[PDB]
Amino acid sequence: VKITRLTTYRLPPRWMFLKVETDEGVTGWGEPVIEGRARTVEAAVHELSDYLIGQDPSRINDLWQTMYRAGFYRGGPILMSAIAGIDQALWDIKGKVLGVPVYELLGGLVRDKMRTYSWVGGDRPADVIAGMKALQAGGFDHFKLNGCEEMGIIDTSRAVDAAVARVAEIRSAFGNTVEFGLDFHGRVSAPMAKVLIKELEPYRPLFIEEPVLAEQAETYARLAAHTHLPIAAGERMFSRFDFKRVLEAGGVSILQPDLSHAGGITECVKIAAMAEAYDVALAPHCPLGPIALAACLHVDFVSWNATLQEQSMELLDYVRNKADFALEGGYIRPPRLPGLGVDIDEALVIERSKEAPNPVWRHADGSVAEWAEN
Amino acid sequence: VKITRLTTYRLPPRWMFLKVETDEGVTGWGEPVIEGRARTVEAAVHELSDYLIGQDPSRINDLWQTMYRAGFYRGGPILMSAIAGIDQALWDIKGKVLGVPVYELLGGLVRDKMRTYSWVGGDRPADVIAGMKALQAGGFDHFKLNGCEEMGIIDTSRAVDAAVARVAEIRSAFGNTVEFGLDFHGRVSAPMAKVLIKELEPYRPLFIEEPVLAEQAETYARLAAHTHLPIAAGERMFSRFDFKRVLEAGGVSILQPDLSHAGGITECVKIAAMAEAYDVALAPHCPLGPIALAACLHVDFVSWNATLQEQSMELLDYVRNKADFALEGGYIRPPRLPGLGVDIDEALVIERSKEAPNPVWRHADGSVAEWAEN
Amino acid sequence: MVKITRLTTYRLPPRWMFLKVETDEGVTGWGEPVIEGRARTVEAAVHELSDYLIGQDPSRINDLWQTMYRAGFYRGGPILMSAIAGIDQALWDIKGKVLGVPVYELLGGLVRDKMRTYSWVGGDRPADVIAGMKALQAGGFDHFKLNGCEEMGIIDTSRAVDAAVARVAEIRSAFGNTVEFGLDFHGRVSAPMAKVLIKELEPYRPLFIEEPVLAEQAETYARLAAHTHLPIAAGERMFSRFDFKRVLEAGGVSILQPDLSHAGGITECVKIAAMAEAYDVALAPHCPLGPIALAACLHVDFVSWNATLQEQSMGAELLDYVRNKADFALEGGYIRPPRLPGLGVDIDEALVIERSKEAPDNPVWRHADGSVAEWAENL
Amino acid sequence: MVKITRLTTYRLPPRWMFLKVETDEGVTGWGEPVIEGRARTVEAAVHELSDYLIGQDPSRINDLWQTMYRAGFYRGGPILMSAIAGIDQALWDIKGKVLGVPVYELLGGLVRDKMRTYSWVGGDRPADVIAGMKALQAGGFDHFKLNGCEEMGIIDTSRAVDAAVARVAEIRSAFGNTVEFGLDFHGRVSAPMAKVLIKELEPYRPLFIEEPVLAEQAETYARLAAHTHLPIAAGERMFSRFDFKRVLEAGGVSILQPDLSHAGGITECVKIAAMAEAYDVALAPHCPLGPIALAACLHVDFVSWNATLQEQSMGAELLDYVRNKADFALEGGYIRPPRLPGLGVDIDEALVIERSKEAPDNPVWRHADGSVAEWAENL
Ligand SMILES: [Cl-]
Ligand SMILES: [Cl-]
Ligand SMILES: [Cl-]
Ligand SMILES: [Cl-]
Ligand SMILES: [Mg+2]
Ligand SMILES: [Mg+2]
Ligand SMILES: [Mg+2]
Ligand SMILES: [Mg+2]
Repeated sequence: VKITRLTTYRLPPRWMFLKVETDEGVTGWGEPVIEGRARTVEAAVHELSDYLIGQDPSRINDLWQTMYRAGFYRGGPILMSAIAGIDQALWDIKGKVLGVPVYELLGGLVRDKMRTYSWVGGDRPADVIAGMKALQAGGFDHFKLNGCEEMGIIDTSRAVDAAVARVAEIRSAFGNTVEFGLDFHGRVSAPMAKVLIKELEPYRPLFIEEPVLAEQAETYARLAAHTHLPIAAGERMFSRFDFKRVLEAGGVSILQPDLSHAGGITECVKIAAMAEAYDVALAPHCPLGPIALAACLHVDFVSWNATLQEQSMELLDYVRNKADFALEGGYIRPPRLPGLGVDIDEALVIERSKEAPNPVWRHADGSVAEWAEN
Repeated sequence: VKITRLTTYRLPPRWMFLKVETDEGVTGWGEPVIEGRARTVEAAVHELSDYLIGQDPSRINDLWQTMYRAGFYRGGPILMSAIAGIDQALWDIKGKVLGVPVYELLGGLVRDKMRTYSWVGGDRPADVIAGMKALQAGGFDHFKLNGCEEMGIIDTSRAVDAAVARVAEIRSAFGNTVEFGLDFHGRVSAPMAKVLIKELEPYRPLFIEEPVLAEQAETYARLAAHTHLPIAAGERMFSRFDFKRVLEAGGVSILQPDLSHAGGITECVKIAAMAEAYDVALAPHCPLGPIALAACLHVDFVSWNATLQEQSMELLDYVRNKADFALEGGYIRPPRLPGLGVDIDEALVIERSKEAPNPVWRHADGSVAEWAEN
Repeated sequence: MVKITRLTTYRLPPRWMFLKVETDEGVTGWGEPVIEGRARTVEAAVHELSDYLIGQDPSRINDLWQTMYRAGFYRGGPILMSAIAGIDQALWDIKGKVLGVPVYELLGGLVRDKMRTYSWVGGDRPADVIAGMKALQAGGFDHFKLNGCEEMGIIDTSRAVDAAVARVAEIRSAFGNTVEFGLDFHGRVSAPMAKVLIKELEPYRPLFIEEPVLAEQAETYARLAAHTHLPIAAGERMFSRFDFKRVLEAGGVSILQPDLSHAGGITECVKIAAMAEAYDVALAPHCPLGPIALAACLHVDFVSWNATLQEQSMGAELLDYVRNKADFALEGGYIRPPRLPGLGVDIDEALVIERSKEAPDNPVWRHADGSVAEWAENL
Repeated sequence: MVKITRLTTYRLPPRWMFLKVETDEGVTGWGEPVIEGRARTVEAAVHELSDYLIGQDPSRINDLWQTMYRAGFYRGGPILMSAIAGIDQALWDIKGKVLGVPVYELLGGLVRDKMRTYSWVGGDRPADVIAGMKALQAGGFDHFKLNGCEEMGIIDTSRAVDAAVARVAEIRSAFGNTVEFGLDFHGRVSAPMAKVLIKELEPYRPLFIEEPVLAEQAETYARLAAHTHLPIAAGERMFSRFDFKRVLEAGGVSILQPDLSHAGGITECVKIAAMAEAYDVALAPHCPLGPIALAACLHVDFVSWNATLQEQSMGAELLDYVRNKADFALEGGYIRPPRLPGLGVDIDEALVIERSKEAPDNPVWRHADGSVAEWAENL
């Protein structure tokens, strides 16, 4: 069995799918993070395919290590994202060849179902409430909201108060019936960080995600020593050494490794087991497509320390087996089909790739602002 | 091109200007810190001019290093202040020779405008409010006030309460509409430090500047671990090693390097870039004259991590290009003219130097009190 | 305002990539990213970063650097920082030509008059290395860099330690203390064999041991250095200032070697050099093989007081795309400051284009057991 | 109350500055700031600090010391602490004369009967150094200080390491373990060459290695000391007690050498010596060349139990402005306690004035590459 071809497909949202074909006619699918540097990531995939074409896809460990360390410097945001997509597809192949879901190869189930939380948006606080009340009747009680009331940076007491007032209004609609985490995207100024966290404390969010962009992991420990609220982080980390430093410093209660960024299944299973050695909950980050979500589920269903799973609900378009990702009580069931358990509509992928379409945010003073999402 | 002459000029407030002349007729201006030891600083300048006369002013790096390390022990408060003034003038020369503002030589703009805050005084709390309300209609919303209600030391609960009552009355006049930082000048006793900071917390100042005079940088970290309020410091630091120790200990959210004290542009650009490596905002300290303010602006407009700029508004007297330092919305624009962007009235400098004029504060017990400002 | 119009890349024969940034006032800057091994990815990175550049004023290098670094994506890494490094070199080249001066003049002027260089010497046998060293020595050189291992492969046996030492011993016998050499091991020593190799190399007094192991933790270098009197050199695998700070905070590295074509260019490397000054370390920039990036290195050396040595690769081959070859001539192992405005390279653009037409494109080395060896410069 | 009337400074020929503090009861004290290299700045500092002194009671030395140190300006630094040191010496001189006793009597009395001295020996060649050492040895000396390097310049090569060692080796052969010598390197060793030089000096057993490198971080000394059995001496570049505490907290310095003319005078140096006692360190004050400041050193030695050695520079030249020369005579390398009230110096004021009329006024040394070398005592 040998790898024959790699193809990438840019798709209408901020998605890229890749397809690994083999001489046995077994096809794997992976999904890299691209938001922002789509053409670079695409080039990385095709450069790394030199190490794959005519190799046995079953040696995932060998292929992972070759891509990561054998031909270049160790990967950062671009290469680790490319390696992640390829890794996902090799696992898809392996599970298809052996006729079982990926979690079965990785020791089998450690749980029967997995708790999920959803991201909820809205321009007004009333809009956010409405969306949460909709998903609540659907069966959810765990949510993730943007902490930022408006677009920009939290600079002033006035900006802190407005952000807290929004959170207050949202909390008063539910009390302790629902849980929500707040993601600030690192868009809080260093002087405001501690006062904001303190002002949110009465309204008790489940976590605070990325209050600031840390240069040293000591600042998360310094922030956490001030608050009862759990600090969540991990989406901007790729190396195992990024995670180890964050975990050894402490101050991060909830770790959020992205499957599509941190080197894939091969690597995220290791990050999960490293997280166990510290007193830290695991909540794998994935708001991407269906291939990457499925990849996350396989890590969730083998790692005992995984507690919550992020999903963005769209990703039902390119998948034929939509019912496998149905949610009851805010819980997802294990993938059912061999490999990653996603039946990809290859034809609908091919046709929509034929059409191919992020701005710079700046402060008032004109200075460039650190990257966030929409 | 060669340096021909250095002249110092003592001026009516607590200011000294220096003037570096060249054989091409290109003149640079610098401004050292002197408050207090004016004759010593003046002597330092003229002793260091032995390393300058007949040298190419373009080798600022060489001249800086020669002054700092080649003929004596490494500088403290006096020599670093002298070096700072000379450094500013060599940068003024260089920018004049190449016909561009200083920030252009240092990589160009990282921002379009710079946020400023002003110092506001007043004997009564009502006077302080009035001055703030005046500048607010002018366009300001960021201020810096003395924390000390009266002249002396914060020793007692009665002294803490009076200082907090003053701050309370000021805050109630504005709410969260304006921001203000409190400068205590290190005039709080070590037992009172923590209770005062805690009592000010409801009224949420933007920062607390120099609550105590630290002997070890561990005490700022110990103070900051107790409070949500940001600790600002840096005006009493000269060496890069003073700043590094403060930054590595943590507990200082806002760094305040003085351009006219910490070795000038050559050195403060380095302090700025070092501050980036820690999670610390930069607010360069300058309440002096127009040459030093201009020098600060050039550091602000090249360093991404600079957030607020102190200005004392007088310094419009000796400058012919007053409109270049106009403030809209509490924002300053980049310097426009070559060099530092200050057109110095040399004649008005020369004539007012012909007339040349700080007391010891003591506690009740007779003991000498650590230096502060008026 | 002056506006950037176009970025163009040129893959060239000794696996180099040249970058050309054009402006609408006819002023052109040149940059050089290092591409070894991932040429197409870096090329794609350069063109994607150009989106933040076309139509913008090239004089705002700080703004543009920050925009490329943090605005549209996650920070840093070996691909993006190499791309940013090349753009940075060209932007500063523009700034110097506009203001009619070399880059070092903008960065505060000269801190020295000339810069000590050293070169890498090769050869399979010690006799060859000696001869090459003597050939350069007659031309005034007395500082050198060598590979620590005779051929490709990991040092994981006493036999391999002994053979590496014997080679170095024989090289040392021909010169005594009359020359200095550093030894680069490219991280190809097993962590069990590291301390014994280092110890066995002590009587032969190399100036440094560069990259003995690939350190996962920063404390690794500090533990090696506490065992030996020999200086440890590192830096080429570090891409952000914050990677450099960590290693400097741990101690154990005596000589820091930032790459100008990898660690974000002049803008970031002047800050790295400044950061290193607050530690007891010597600075010796890991300079890439090409001339544009060599020029970038020199500008950093001529403004950083703590810069002591400068690696370069001269033959007869580096000076082919450069018309002003005499500006980079060496006397007594020293290079003069760049003379022409900007980076100080007059680039033969017509040769660059000519040879970009004829340039084609990953050597993966494996241990005897079949597992991949971590990548080395030997490729 | 008794009032200070006047301060007067006197620049004198071997680049010394004497300070004279007068009172309205006719009691005069003498002090000595070290000025090397910034004479006019320190002179101006002394006269500006006099503003806090004129009209004040000289007996309140603690109040006055604190006033000069913290009241009117930012603290400390090499200029102000040297000026404060000179004023402190004179104030205590006043106090001792008023109470009719030596300074050590005020500071708790004698802790020893005599103080072990050592002297610096010079000479370009080892043969000269040996001869000078033998000349002092015949006079009962057995402890010495030498410069570690043959001439001015940085040790940055194996060749320079080897030559420095060979010199020390040859000096050691003439004596064996019969004499002790320390080696001062004045911070003129590159941080890569530091550990190898120190290691190569171990068989020749110097009593200490003084200032091998200029430590940016305090951890530098601790890292050097963990490699060697040789004691590291430091202290001359430290001006505040808090600089001393940091270095002592880091460890790695076995012998602390505070300068009495630089670190705030007697008032601060007795506290520095007290602070050092709580660490496993020997105290050996870096005494300046002049006699007034030498007297100040002795008073600290004769009250501090942890003071072990005392550096002095005797010919034939130190004793010129001192009338009571026999009070500072040496027997077997030992000095007796000062005998006269105050600091114990009878100052020939009329010679001081005479020679102050005829005294004129910065040697900047550069590396081969043209950059400035960090300042050394050799100037
Ligand atoms: Cl990467
Ligand atoms: Cl000073
Ligand atoms: Cl990257
Ligand atoms: Cl000083
Ligand atoms: Mg997030
Ligand atoms: Mg202040
Ligand atoms: Mg190398
Ligand atoms: Mg000495």
